[PDB]
Amino acid sequence: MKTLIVVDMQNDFISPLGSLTVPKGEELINPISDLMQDADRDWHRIVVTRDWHPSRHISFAKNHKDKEPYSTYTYHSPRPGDDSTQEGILWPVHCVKNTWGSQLVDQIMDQVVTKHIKIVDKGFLTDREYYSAFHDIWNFHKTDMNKYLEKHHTDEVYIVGVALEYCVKATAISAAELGYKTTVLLDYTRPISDDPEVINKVKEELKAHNINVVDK
Ligand SMILES: [Zn+2]
Repeated sequence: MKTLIVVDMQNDFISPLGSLTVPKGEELINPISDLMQDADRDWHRIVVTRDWHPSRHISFAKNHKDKEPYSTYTYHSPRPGDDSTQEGILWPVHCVKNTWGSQLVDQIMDQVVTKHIKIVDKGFLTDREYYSAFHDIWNFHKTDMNKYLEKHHTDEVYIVGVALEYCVKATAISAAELGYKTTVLLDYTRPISDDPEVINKVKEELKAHNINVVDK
């Protein structure tokens, strides 16, 4: 069956007042809301995701001495005895659990609450970044997503939301890797970077993993 995953439509990413506003982010709210309600699409399930950080999260520059927001940082595997590392970005503080910032934008919060839509929180563990809604950047800790998708007989997955080049792409990749037939409806996403070339880079990576990208 088809499932629709709506990635991080949250205040801190969508509101101008948010701490990590995606450019033209507000343009997504109504179209995504329509998408969520559209009979023709035959969504068997819809899942929405939230970045859900503790305030002391490792991914915020505020939590590293002598490092400012948007700097490059080297994460170290939290697995004891694992010494591999990954390059990261330290961000402004965003999506702290139970703060305006981390709420789904109202138009979507209202849809979730009135239609009882599954929420998946990612980014919860203090000690690691997660871009994908499926699992952390190490693929150590998994979320709920896959078991939920399976319970509801998902064979294909449609992904929308923000940010295109971080959580949208990472979520799409996980899904393809787990064997779902995966789609990104590009018209319903936006990048954090408002460099036009970014949409091509992601577009090409997506296709390399047999994720298929369409506009609408
Ligand atoms: Zn985050």
